[PDB]
Amino acid sequence: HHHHHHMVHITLDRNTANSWLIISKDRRQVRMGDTHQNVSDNKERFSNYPMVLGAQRFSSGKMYWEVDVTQKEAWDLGVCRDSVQRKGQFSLSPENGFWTIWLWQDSYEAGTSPQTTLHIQVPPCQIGIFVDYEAGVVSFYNITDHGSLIYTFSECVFAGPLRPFFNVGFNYSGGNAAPLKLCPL
Ligand SMILES: CC(=O)Nc1cc2c(cc1C)OCO2
Repeated sequence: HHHHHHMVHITLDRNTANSWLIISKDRRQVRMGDTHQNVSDNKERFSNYPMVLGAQRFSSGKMYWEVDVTQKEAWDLGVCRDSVQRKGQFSLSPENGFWTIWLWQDSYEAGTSPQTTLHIQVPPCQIGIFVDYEAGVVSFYNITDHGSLIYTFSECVFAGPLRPFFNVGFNYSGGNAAPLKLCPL
């Protein structure tokens, strides 16, 4: 791919974070804490899952960023509508305003309804995410494997401004403590 030149500097929005997340000073890394992180509740925070949004909102153009997933056992990545549900239980699907992929139990899947099996020969340590707003495209790239395509959502109906979307996952196993990190341009 030749999407690198639409690179955008993403930062995480503390106010949207689940109350157990720890966001670094530079707003470029996030991990699961072992307890509540001593913040007040607000209507933006994801209540049920270890999720956080990027601060940036996109309503036009082409955007590209990269995320480090080294040593994680579980995570979700992609984009979502600014108006997605924050409270209670929900699935990740385009009908609910999400365009995502994930790792779970040693398998990679795209967040379609129902979910789609991904075919990845080289487990990724860094994921590239490309959004073309006007074309209605969200694509995922395996940076560890020379940028190979992972998945393309096409005919997307965004229906609003988009935000970068992250889920660090639970750490029930003791093997999923590692952070998600936004990689340098
Ligand atoms: C209905 C359902 O299983 N939802 C869900 C469960 C999760 C999660 C994210 C989502 C969307 O992060 C870890 O546990």
